Amino acid sequence: ESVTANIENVKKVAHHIQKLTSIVPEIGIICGSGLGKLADGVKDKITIPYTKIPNFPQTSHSGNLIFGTLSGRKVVVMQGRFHMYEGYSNDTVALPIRVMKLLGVKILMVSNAAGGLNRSLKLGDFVILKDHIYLPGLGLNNILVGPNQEAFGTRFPALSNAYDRDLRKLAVQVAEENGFGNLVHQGVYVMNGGPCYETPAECTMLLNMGCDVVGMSTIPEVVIARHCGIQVFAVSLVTNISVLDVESDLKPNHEEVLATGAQRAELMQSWFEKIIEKLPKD
Amino acid sequence: ESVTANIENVKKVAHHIQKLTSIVPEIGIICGSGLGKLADGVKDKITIPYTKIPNFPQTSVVGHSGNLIFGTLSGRKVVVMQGRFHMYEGYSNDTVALPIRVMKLLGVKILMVSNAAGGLNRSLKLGDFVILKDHIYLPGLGLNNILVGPNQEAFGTRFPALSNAYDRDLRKLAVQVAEENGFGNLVHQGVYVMNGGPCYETPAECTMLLNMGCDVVGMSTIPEVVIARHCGIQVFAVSLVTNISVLDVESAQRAELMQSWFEKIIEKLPKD
Amino acid sequence: ESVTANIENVKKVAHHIQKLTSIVPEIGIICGSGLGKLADGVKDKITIPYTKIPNFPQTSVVGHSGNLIFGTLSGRKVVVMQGRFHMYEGYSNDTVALPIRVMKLLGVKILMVSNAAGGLNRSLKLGDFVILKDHIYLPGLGLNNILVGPNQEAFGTRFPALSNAYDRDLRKLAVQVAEENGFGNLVHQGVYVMNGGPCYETPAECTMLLNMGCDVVGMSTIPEVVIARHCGIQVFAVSLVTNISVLDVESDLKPNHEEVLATGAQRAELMQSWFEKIIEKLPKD
Repeated sequence: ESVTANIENVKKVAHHIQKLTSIVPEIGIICGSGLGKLADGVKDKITIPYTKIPNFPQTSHSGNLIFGTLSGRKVVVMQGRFHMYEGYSNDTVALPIRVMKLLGVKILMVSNAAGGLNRSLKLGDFVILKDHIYLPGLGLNNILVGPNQEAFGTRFPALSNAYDRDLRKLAVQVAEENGFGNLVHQGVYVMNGGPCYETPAECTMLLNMGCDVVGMSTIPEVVIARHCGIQVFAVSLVTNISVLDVESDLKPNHEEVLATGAQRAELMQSWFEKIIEKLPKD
Repeated sequence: ESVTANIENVKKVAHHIQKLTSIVPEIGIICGSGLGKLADGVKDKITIPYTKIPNFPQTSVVGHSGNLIFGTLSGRKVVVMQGRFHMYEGYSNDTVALPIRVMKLLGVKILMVSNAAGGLNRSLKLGDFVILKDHIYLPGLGLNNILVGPNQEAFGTRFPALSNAYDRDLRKLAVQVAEENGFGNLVHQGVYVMNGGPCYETPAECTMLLNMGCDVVGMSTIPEVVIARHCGIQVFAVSLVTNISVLDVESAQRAELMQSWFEKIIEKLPKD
Repeated sequence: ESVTANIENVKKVAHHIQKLTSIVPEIGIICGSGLGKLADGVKDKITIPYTKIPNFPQTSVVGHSGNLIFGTLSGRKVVVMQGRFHMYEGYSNDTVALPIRVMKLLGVKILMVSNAAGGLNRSLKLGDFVILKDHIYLPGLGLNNILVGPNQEAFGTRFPALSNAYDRDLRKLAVQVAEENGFGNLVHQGVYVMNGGPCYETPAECTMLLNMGCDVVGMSTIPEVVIARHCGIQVFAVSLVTNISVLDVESDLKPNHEEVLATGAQRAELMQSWFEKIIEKLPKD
């Protein structure tokens, strides 16, 4: 039912947005866990409901595309994201990222909620993604399956420096200088399609594969971003500590997941704002 | 593919079955290996073909139609699925989920499932019973989880935990019954990994799966278990080792016993 | 999903091909990486564009349709697929399966396949030939096995075993031919793992796959092999190591498809020679 994320359709969506706003964003932000309040901090802003943009995908009140300034820099913010466990298509998830590219986005910043596999992690820690394992992608559910859209990128994109090392370095430096570097780690994120939380046996396997955190999002958007030459910064908020033991009473509870996210939200938002402030300006 | 497994479609299918039978089942049973057994011993049985229920999914020909048998086993009301829906056959998520959600509406509190599996754990022999204490849902991790799509909130939550998925008290009781009846030497516990199939696993795949922490591998069960736990049905599951896996490229009978095991477990189950 | 690879449709395609050629192929060959020139050197060749065969699947290289090539190679009757069907392009299971099932009805007894792969095994070098002795079908272990759906009983059984999928006698012959002709040092045997693709593998993914016991990684071949084994065609498959997998993110080395193509172009002469000399010594005839 969704529109193909080709150059024709993506240009149509982008042109419609360009009539509603003159703001040319250079940073795109996808609000996951810990970024529920990010839209508040955006100054001189214009909120465009997804329902008001023809052929743009719809998610829930409607999601919004928010243009404005954050730490003196032009941004576009997705409030409302598209998870594959909801039944959305590859084209649906890809289109907004490709729209970002045509609008002028050079850097994508994204947060998500994740289970902490690594035993040294604490609840509410930040794990900057330095790499990923795209289990769906290895198993023939990669977002790029189908004809390649050459206007955007190449058939066989490499993912060697997917999580830009310079952005990771800066994020770590900002954290350390503002007194919460002890909460910040870097690690490998593995995608579980979802929507089930991971069993103890699954978590144990994933930890032994060299995974630090597990979640149900983000990798698809990262692949599309890298495919079209957008630099990527991504960070997992550890919203549950994974249970590896089948005889343990401990278990992931979604309300506790949301509570951890909201508790850390002011800090995560402050962190993002202070990273954007320090980004090189040309 | 078929009808959506939402609260209205599942309500309609359950309501028709309740006109064809007065038995309110407390235990659901899916026969994977011991099909010819277990469905015989049910006292006062009521064989209800899948074709006699509209919107209930139908097996693909083969000269053997599926049946939903109601009755009593060891002093308890039960409903037995004779004819499963496997993902390798091409059935949709809703098709596999619907029967389990019908069981919930019919009154089922415990689902007992058996299947055929390849042994990965090196201590296993052919004919061994392996009670599942956990699983690895490879298709689920790779974006083919049965719950993908809009959540039916009337059955369960968006993000179900799979803690104590294989109820530890039911496993404890199943072990007690086996050892009390002489065949405790056959019974193991372990992790079941789902291979979507329908190919049997290569030696290299078997080696990888073994090293992932998996004891047995098969092509069914996990999807139903996930739907069962989503809607709050307790699960007991057992694999019969029907093939021992070869690990390197260089290198029926238990139907009556597993039937007896299941009958005697139900005997000792606590009743509300 | 296109036309079903059932007995009726497959027969219709096979009969259309048999009107265009009098060559009854004994050996099928899918030209992957390194086999561009092998197709070129088929003797007395009849070339049939895929466009000219009703209900045969369509694939192009920037507009130019692939070809089915009939002829001989070292005196043995062959059918060569010049142009193949990768699942990352969005082709259905039936589309990938149909050509192989057509080969079965045409008379094919052995399928030979090459491909491009990343070298996970740390002893491998760029340009090495890795004969497949086993595989790990990650899409298959998920719910994307090429045989998912109603089984076409005409071609094979519901649950095919893959125990000797990569025929051990064909592997032994291939090694012997390499040894006797002075390039045995380039020839290895290993486990191939399918990444659905089309993204190259991340460092973390490669590390995981290596620790699973995988020697090379690629985005093709296993679906065809499964269909071949399902209908009883013996299989010989070889990966050309076209990239060395990077296992650490802290490294500027990356997989680029141009150098992958350069490795295939440079080893094509030797791989062609290898396949011709294997075919010369195959059993039955």
